[PDB]
Amino acid sequence: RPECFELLRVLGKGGYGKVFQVRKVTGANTGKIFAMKVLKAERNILEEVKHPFIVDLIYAFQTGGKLYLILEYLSGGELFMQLEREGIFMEDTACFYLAEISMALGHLHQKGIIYRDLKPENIMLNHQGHVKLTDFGGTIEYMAPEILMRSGHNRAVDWWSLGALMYDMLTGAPPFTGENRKKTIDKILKCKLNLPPYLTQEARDLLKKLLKRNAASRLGAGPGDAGEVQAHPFFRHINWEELLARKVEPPFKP
Repeated sequence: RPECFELLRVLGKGGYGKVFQVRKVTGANTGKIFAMKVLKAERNILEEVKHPFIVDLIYAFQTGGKLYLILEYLSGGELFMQLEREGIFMEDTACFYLAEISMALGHLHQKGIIYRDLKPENIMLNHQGHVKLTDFGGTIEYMAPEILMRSGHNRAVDWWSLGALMYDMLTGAPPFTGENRKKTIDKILKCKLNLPPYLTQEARDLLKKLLKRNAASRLGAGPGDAGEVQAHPFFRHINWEELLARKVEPPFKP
């Protein structure tokens, strides 16, 4: 119960409730560090998923209206401070972090869980420097059209979002924006895909195939899901067995 854990620091008033980084005192593991989400289902989901790129659930419970989740603490911080730091990622640097995520969305989906968001914010790194999907249910420049004007929904969305990430990985910012919640929205729904020149063919090919306005023909929408995507030759240097075994070295070690 909540009092087993001293509170070390607040992590985010983010979302419904709050999230504390905490340390444990009683019981088995003692003084290990943790993250404790406190909610006055996000749970349901974290409970089944057991996947090396999806944040682990350790304990759950409730009290006086308060439900407490206790997840592994993620020392890597947000992927997209690293972005903040190195401006834009090299095509490889990005193709790494992208594949991982990809096998994560892949799982999620066969378990009928679609992520909707996949901002560059709610993508956490761990001690090792790998990728861990985190916040389930803000900032729209990363979600599909077919949502913004409620349509809509299905695996598609997720993959659109995936472009935005990558695009925003290899280019300092998302594919659509501009100084306005309005015009930004508008600009998405009129999705005139402006590509850089300096992207290799493949990178561009993927994007044009991820960011397609019609979901149905968005690469990855097929019944083959993360199969199609992972298949595309942008990830041709990727050893998918090696990767899901965290035996591949991440280009940044926090």
